[PDB]
Amino acid sequence: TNIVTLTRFVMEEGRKARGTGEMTQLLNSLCTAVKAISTAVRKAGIAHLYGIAGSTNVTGDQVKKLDVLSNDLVINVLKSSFATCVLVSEEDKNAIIVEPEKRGKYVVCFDPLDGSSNIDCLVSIGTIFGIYRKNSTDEPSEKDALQPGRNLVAAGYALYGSATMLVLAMVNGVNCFMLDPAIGEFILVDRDVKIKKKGSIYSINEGYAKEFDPAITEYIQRKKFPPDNSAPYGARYVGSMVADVHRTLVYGGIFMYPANKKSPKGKLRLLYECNPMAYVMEKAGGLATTGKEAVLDIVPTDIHQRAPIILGSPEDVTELLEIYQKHA
Ligand SMILES: O=P(O)(O)OC[C@H]1O[C@](O)(CO)[C@@H](O)[C@@H]1O
Ligand SMILES: O=[P-]([O-])[O-]
Ligand SMILES: [Mg+2]
Ligand SMILES: [Mg+2]
Ligand SMILES: [Mg+2]
Ligand SMILES: [Mg+2]
Repeated sequence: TNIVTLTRFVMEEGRKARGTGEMTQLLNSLCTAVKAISTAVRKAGIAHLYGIAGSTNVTGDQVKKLDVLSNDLVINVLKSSFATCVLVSEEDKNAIIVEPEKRGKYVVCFDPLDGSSNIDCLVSIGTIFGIYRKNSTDEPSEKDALQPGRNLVAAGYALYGSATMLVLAMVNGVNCFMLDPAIGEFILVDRDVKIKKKGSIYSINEGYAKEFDPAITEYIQRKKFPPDNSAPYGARYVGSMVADVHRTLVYGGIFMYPANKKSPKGKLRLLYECNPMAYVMEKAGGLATTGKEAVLDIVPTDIHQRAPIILGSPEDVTELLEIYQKHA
């Protein structure tokens, strides 16, 4: 009878500081969309929600019916929250400017449904978000979303996995909240989560072996054939960034989506895929790099910009950074 809900938690975060409850309104609103997406996902084949919508998005994806439903849910709850002024979605070419009467201080970048290739085979999928404070007096505009991820004030993801989890990172740390399906509340289950300094799993799509740079190639060989006779790492690659990153957080190790000979900036999208996960990782004591610079320090010039990303346990990410340095 005294459960610790995400709302209560975020409210106390506010109690620790002072002023505005807009962040609590924002996150409460996003939680409502996450529950609606979870319920849809959990019955998607009955509801005939698998399959394509009818267009191609901004960064070349085939749009799925759950992309459209989840995007509409997230956009509508954030508008109604009175906490936001500019929205960037994977699914929309341009930033969305919130109408004057509903604007609040925050800028939200999100991927309303991530892990598209895994929808139809019932593998874990998720929602990713990052939240900035508007940094100016001028009329809110797309340029307000063009901040480096170091300026995030909150970020995280919803994982629609064997259970539904909301992982929320803010200035003082990372906390995990599980959706209780019976009462429709996210309940704190893991407090001040920290990643292991070194793990034993590496996560990458090795079907790109022919295109990898020499540093990634040498690192994967070292995971399979360690020069000190330690046990090889195990491999995992779910193929949904939210699921592979959440495993990396809770078990340690490393996740990689690097640059390659065909993709100089990788595949994943900086604003709403890479920066949120880099922020969660740094607040959990991990690292997130392109191989040459910190993801959170990149100043974007395009809301749909791509970036290479290597994240996870600090000793694992540092080992790969050393190999990039040695090759450089
Ligand atoms: O099939 P690939 O190229 O390994 O891409 C998988 C990546 O694509 C995404 O679905 C993004 O498009 C991520 O969730 C995942 O990490
Ligand atoms: O969010 P999508 O690129 O799987
Ligand atoms: Mg997509
Ligand atoms: Mg999309
Ligand atoms: Mg998506
Ligand atoms: Mg995506």
